[PDB]
Amino acid sequence: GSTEYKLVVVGAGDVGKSALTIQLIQNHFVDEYDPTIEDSYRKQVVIDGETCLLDILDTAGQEEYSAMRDQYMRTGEGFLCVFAINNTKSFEDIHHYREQIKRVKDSEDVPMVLVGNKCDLPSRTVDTKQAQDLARSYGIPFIETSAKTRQGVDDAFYTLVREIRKHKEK
Ligand SMILES: C=C1CN2CCC[C@@]2(COc2nc(N3CCN(C(=O)/C=C/c4cc(CN(C)C)c(C)cn4)C[C@@H]3C)c3cc(Cl)c(-c4nc(N)cc(C)c4C(F)(F)F)c(F)c3n2)C1
Ligand SMILES: Nc1nc2c(ncn2[C@@H]2O[C@H](COP(=O)(O)OP(=O)(O)O)[C@@H](O)[C@H]2O)c(=O)[nH]1
Ligand SMILES: [Mg+2]
Repeated sequence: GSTEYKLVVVGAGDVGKSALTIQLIQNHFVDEYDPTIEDSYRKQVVIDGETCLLDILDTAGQEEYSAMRDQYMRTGEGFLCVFAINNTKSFEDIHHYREQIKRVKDSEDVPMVLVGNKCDLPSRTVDTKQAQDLARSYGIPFIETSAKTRQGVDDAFYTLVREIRKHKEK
């Protein structure tokens, strides 16, 4: 059978969670996606020879800390922590997402990838070194992406799958 990987895309509003997801799923860049639509999308993919079923949760809606919401988010096996490279606030929010994920997974060792999205844009306010340094602080990979050009998109999600595989071998 296919191994299913439950991947969760998190990050501040407008960083490109939906656009990254749709690029992975539909191979198309979406200029506009309703920011209140949270949905899960599936795609069968081959990663390192293995046929995988990716289940991608594109998070949306008001932040909510309830048992129900935590229970749901806790089903994620790996998390893309997305900021936009032209939005310093979205970068400064990353530790909040990291902290919430560690909380609901009750683990310091959750499969995670730091994603700096919108690298196609000229107006970057978060330089690569600071983002690499934050990923190093967390012990996780850092991948620069563009949902618009597809730069890094496969790498971001596939790296997350490889992280989950490695974690499950403990
Ligand atoms: C430091 C902080 C704490 N918050 C207070 C200040 C802000 C902050 C948010 O903080 C914050 N915002 C979350 N929003 C709201 C904002 N977004 C959006 O795309 C909304 C975009 C948007 C865009 C537009 C259009 N524009 C152009 C304007 C409009 C009109 C409206 N909306 C992302 C996500 C759904 C959020 C979502 C989730 Cl699921 C979780 C979460 N909850 C759990 N229970 C457990 C876990 C393990 C998580 C985690 F996995 F995700 F981690 C959080 F933790 C979250 N925290 C960041
Ligand atoms: N130029 C560029 N724009 C992007 C990229 N990713 C997302 N966007 C745009 O940023 C806006 C918000 O993207 P969206 O996926 O809705 O962000 P979300 O709130 O995190 O789901 C939309 O206009 C997208 O077209 C990217 O890699 N490059
Ligand atoms: Mg969205």
